Amino acid sequence: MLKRVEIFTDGSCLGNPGPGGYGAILRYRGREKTFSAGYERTTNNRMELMAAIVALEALKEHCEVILSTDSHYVRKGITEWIHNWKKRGWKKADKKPVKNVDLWKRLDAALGRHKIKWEWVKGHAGHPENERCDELARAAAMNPTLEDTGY
Repeated sequence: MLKRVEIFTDGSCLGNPGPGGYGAILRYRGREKTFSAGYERTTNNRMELMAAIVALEALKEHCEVILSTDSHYVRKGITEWIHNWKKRGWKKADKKPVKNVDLWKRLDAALGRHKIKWEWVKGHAGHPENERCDELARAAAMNPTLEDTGY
């Protein structure tokens, strides 16, 4: 049996664009590791991606990951858009790079390192870990310390 890990994420900004943060919880054998950081200026969607990136990258080895997140953007990106972005060389109609290509590629790179099983959440209600990520993200966004160089 391969290591089984649970990851919960959430990201948000105060206004959009605006100060933002991400919150993620990694659970393995009952133990829960928390991750959070705030940026001076970014977007809601970039933070949603960042939360998943940071948590996944913390895995030092290949695992079976159960990712739980509430994000229409990430869901649409992973389940539909991404297949077309790759087919089109990550370039949009104006012949410029797809938005957030930097984070999308970083996330794809992280995803490919494990066996992922996405669980799309519709409202944090009934999902305590995700609510915790939401508060973790908001707390970081209110006390930023990083710059989103990619933004």
